[PDB]
Amino acid sequence: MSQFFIRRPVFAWVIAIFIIIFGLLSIPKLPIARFPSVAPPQVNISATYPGATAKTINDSVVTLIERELSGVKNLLYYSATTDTSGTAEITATFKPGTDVEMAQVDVQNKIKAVEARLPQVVRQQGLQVEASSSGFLMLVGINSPNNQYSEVDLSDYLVRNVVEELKRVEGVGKVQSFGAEKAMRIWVDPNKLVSYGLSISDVNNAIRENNVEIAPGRLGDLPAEKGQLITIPLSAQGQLSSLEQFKNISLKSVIKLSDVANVEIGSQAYNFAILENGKPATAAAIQLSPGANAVKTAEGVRAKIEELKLNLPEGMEFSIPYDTAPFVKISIEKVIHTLLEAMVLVFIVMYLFLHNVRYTLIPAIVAPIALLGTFTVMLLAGFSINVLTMFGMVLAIGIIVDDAIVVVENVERIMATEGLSPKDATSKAMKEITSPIIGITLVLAAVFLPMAFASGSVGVIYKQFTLTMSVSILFSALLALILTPALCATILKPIDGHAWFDRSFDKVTKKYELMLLKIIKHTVPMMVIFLVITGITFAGMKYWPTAFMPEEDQGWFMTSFQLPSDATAERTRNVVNQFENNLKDNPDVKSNTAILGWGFSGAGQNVAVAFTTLKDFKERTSSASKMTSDVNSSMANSTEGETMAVLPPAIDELGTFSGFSLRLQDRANLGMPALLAAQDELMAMAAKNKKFYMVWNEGLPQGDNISLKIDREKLSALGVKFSDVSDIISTSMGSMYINDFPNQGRMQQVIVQVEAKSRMQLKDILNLKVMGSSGQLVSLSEVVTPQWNKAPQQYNRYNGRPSLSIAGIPNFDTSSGEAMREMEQLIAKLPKGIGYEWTGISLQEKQSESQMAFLLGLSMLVVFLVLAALYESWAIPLSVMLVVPLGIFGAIIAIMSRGLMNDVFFKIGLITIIGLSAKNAILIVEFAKMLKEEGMSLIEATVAAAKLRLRPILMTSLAFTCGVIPLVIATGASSETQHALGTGVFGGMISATILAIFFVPVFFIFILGAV
Amino acid sequence: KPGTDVEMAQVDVQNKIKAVEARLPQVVRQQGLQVEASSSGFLMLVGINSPNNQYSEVDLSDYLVRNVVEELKRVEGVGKVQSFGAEKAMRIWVDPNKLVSYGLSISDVNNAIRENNVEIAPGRLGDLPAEKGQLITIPLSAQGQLSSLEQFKNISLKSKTNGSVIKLSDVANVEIGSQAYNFAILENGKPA
Amino acid sequence: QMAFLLGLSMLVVFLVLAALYESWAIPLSVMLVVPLGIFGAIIAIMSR
Repeated sequence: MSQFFIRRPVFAWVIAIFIIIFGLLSIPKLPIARFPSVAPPQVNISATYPGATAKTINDSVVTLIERELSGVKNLLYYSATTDTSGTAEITATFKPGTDVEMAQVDVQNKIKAVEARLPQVVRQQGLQVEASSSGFLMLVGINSPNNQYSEVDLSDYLVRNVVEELKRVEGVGKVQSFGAEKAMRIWVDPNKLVSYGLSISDVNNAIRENNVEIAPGRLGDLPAEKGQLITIPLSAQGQLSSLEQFKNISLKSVIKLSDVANVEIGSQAYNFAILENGKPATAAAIQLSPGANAVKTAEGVRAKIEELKLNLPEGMEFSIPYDTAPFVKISIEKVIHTLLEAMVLVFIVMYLFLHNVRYTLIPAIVAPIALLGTFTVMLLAGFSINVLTMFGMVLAIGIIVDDAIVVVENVERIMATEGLSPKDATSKAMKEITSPIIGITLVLAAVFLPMAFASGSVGVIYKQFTLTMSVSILFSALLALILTPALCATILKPIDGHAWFDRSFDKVTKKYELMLLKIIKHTVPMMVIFLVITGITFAGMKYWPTAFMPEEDQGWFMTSFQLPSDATAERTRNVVNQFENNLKDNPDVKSNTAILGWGFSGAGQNVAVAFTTLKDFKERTSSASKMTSDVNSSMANSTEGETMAVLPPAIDELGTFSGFSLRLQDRANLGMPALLAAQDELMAMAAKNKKFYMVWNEGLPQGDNISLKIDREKLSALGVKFSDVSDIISTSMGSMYINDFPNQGRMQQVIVQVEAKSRMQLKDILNLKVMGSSGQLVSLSEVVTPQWNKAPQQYNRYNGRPSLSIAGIPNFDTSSGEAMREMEQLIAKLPKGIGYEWTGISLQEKQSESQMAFLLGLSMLVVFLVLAALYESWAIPLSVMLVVPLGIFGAIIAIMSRGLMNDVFFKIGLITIIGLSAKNAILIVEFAKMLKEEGMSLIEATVAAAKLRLRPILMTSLAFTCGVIPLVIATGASSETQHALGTGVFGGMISATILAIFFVPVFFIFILGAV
Repeated sequence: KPGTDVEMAQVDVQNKIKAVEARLPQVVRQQGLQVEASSSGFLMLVGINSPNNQYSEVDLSDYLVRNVVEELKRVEGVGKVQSFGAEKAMRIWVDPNKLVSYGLSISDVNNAIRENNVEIAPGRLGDLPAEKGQLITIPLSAQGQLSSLEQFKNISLKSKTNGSVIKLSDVANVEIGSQAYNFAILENGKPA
Repeated sequence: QMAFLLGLSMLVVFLVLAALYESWAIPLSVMLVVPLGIFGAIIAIMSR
């Protein structure tokens, strides 16, 4: 009971101070991210076959792992993709909830098992098994305006002095060096080689022999002759270092390497380059750690940057062309200011409505307590301060201050119209509202929790909001039972000080009472208009575009350039430079970087990414959406290749609204051409159908490949061994490695490779003569036939079946399940041996996303049971439960007046307003029943209860509305989400208060007259 | 112990064997140590038979290990699928009498197959570092693997003492059998 | 962290005391005895 606490107020004070101490001790120890982990744990295997047709890599380095990687702990689905450049990556997504680490080790064990069947090169290159964080933490770039250091010098200095040093930093996961350390590049020349009668094996063995480390040996190594005293670790030195040293190796009369091969200090590989403001420079792509925060780690990396900025040589300069931490910090700090403004607005309206500060120090002293508690529980449950949880708190503040308001207001009303002492008045008020508050706690839980069990990323999104607000309202009501009684018993002083607002209030209350009477004279037309509102609510709810986490202006945007399938880097460089020159004329573009040769859809020589960032919102003259549209339009012309700019994704796997991702896979070994033709047929049959919106593929189009048929007959005739021809080809253009060599105190590499000027055209392959057995040497042309063909370069596997990705989003008037079954029906027409399988979000929306109706049913049942137990009557609960359409009415009317979508934020605000409306209705009908139990006529008992409940309802309503109004008028960074949550909650509040105040007593009269 | 977390215990075993994975013979290491939370009895025993005898047991064998096992392991619930039948494989039944008759050793046949069936990879002509003026880059390729009995039987083989260049079909019956003939299956007396 | 363990422990005892005897003076009188115990403790340690 609350009476006890009242008599022992210092007890409650302590119950509060303990919560306070725990919260102030718990806040600084909480991970501070923007959005929590939503994607399932994707263990990403990576393998590289340096220089092989994608079709060979798939059939040789992916089929094995495919046949073996399976049955591991809770593996949900595993996909694989082999690109042009010879890289095959396999994303295995496990069952939700599982741990990435243990399962990753499992995958490691499985991979270790198939290490033999793997070709030699793959084995020597290793099979990476990362944890797959798809978010680049930050780009640390290094440019030099003075041009004293070129692109290669810059990359060397980065990979030497900085990369290994950035990794020695708390929170860094992976540091992609988009460069390479200087390496002893040896460009051989096949013409002079053949002329000398040599071969690439000759030069390789010459290096590996004339350059080799030697095991040291320790003079006196035990056992030693009895007597020996002084030992010494005799070293040995056997790898050439200087350019000249390498340029003087006699192969087979004596012939120096400089005679047959040029030698220079190039790089390990020229895969990636980096343009920045036009200036060629280098960069390093930081990759957050799988399980760390974001803002703290990135700020620590910036500190590490400011530390390394001192020893930076002359000419160089550091830069951060992409940084996500400041936006995260601004968002969180923005939400926190919203909490503070909401609390101060509650304080203000409380002073306005209760006439003195003695009453305002009640919800201002209790609300923080509750919030503090929530923080503690968030720690003890593994949560993390983020926009989700913080929006939950700011959405819960209304309910919290509502309970506080109810208590204090009732204590005041009693203290004014009874002439009681604050202690006795509070005692009486708690006697009358001790139980309804418990019913409130139960119904709140029954509308919050049973909506926290849906599966999927969206399920986790919900879980955050739900668990945070539920723990907050539980603490709020527990406080309302423990502390507030003590507050209203001790802190409150007898009301004596009289402010011309009293007249206005009494006057409008009497007007409402008369109006109410006039309304309950027409219960049946009231019911009519109520069903009209319910229908209008259902209409807006079923005929509105549903979305997920709408877009925003994060300050930057990613422009991906995808050239044809046979283009060269230079082409890509031309496109990126044209894009850069197009963006030069804007004032909003602050920094513009471009990774020439990398791509989130796989690496290559025809793919580029440009992370263009804009200035802060303070000094902008356009929005990121307008800028991206301008970029797209300006790109669609004047250049070539699909170069499109795209806004950052709100959350992982949450960019396109309901863009179901399907995989058309084979099941009868139909072969790639048949599968491709069937997919084109399905794409046609889908473009021809309604209820769709731009069905499109995801794999690159076909590619021009070159198949070199080797005439064995001619080989055995002329006598050359097949091995010789094979080796000549594989060593004609393959970036072969040999061993290490010391230079500048580092162990750099020495790579042998045919000089680029002699391995570009196809005709050059013909100059690759080979010594024949008949005393002559034959050109490779007379034995190989180059046959062109068009084969798919992008190879894809899904659940061990050759598959093709197909993504699409449904139009208006179409739900998600309708589009799913529409696609199902469309694929069931395809020829035999062609199955389908959804994936990721699309998949979740089929397996366990028909639970929303089930969950809502569970919630409604529990709400009915709780109310029924609260009133011991099977008729009253329906009165309160009928308050849903009002709250929704407000939400929809608001969502329409601004044009937002039915996004998850709108739904959680809907839950918050539904809860508050149920609260209002509960208290109204409870006081009505109480007055009805004392012989007072229901016709006037209900009216009197409403007349009494008017002040707290308007009080709490105005408080919450004014407190969330910033979320509605917010401007600046991250204001989008603020809007998507404030418009809904604001309209909901408006309709809830203005409609419930009238309908809830009308509902009570209707129900109690119905029996 | 009964009721112990099988996952963490499997992890413990993985850790303990890690400390012993560097001492095992090289073959053992490069053959893998498959550590799995196991079971004793088969849940069920899926099989494929051929009542019309249109397919020999070897043909039925490959089908299950090339279009079933991989697709049956994904079923929620399938922990392991042990295939009592081996995938098809090009078998070279050499004849040591003829091997000696020409002067060769099985090591030689092994080298001839490894060389006339070599795997090549040219990469992609026009790869970085590109030359001033490169706007095309077709990913060329080389094919050096045999796919049919005809190509395997005609594999050259230098004759050690005499000089005659013989084919593989001279010293070895080349045919397609199963990888390993370890297990067989009798379903109701019929081979399957 | 020897200061926070004595700062937090002392505060916990004070809070519990105030809850138990519904006053702010009684827990002060109870807390005022801690330095005497620490006094002897320090005396014993220095002497030994």
